[PDB]
Amino acid sequence: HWGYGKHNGPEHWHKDFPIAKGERQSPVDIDTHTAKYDPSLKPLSVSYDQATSLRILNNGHAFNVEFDDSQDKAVLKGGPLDGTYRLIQFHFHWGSLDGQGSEHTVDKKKYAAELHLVHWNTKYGDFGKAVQQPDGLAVLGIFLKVGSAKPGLQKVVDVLDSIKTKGKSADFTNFDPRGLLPESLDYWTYPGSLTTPPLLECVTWIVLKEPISVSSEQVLKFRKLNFNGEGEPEELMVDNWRPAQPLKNRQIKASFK
Ligand SMILES: NS(=O)(=O)c1ccc(-c2ccccc2)cc1
Ligand SMILES: [Zn+2]
Repeated sequence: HWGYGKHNGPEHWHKDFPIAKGERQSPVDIDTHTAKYDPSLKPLSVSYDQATSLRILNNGHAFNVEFDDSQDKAVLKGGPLDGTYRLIQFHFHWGSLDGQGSEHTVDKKKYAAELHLVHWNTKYGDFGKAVQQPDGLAVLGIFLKVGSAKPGLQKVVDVLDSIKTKGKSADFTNFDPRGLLPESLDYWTYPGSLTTPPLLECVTWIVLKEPISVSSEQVLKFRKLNFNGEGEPEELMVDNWRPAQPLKNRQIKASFK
């Protein structure tokens, strides 16, 4: 089964998932001098005031904070998007060292981690149908650098002890994802894919220019998670990121000068 190790990592995924070598794979390097300002791009609309978090799950490749997406409660709209996308979950990718961990890079710079807020297009009815569509998902990507602590992240950090191993979950209600956003919503956008198998080419990527800061202690606690299940040999959940993929016939657009 796929993973991030030497024998099952990103370089192997194409054997089970041939779309890994496709025409709109993610992540990519964001070349800031080649991205073009697009004045027709609208401001992002992040409406999270009514978000309803439910659960946090260690799925063996990251941890997901899951939301109630059975109504329009937490939605992303505007920017490059047509229509309404519902928040279903967020998760992170991170490194074994502060110098790596993000999936997207900015002028080849790697950040310590990257947050993905995953939304699906409500015109397709459910997430499973949405991932089968070229405009099925909108993922909001936010970089993390190590410095000052992010207060709104601490409730996530503090529950990780209870979901140490693959397949463990914990109640996680009343978490407000607005505490994870930077001040500015300036962004780059391009058409891409899920960054884990099945690597479906169904995502409008919206990557914020401004990173959030998290403390060394906060990201340290990410690195105490396990890829393995309970009672299996311990393998730390670190470096669960896919490296940058070829941009091919795509243009990255910027919302800002
Ligand atoms: N890292 S990501 O691009 O935001 C991503 C989100 C959901 C999924 C996923 C996992 C299982 C089934 C369908 C989609 C994969 C990747
Ligand atoms: Zn992700």
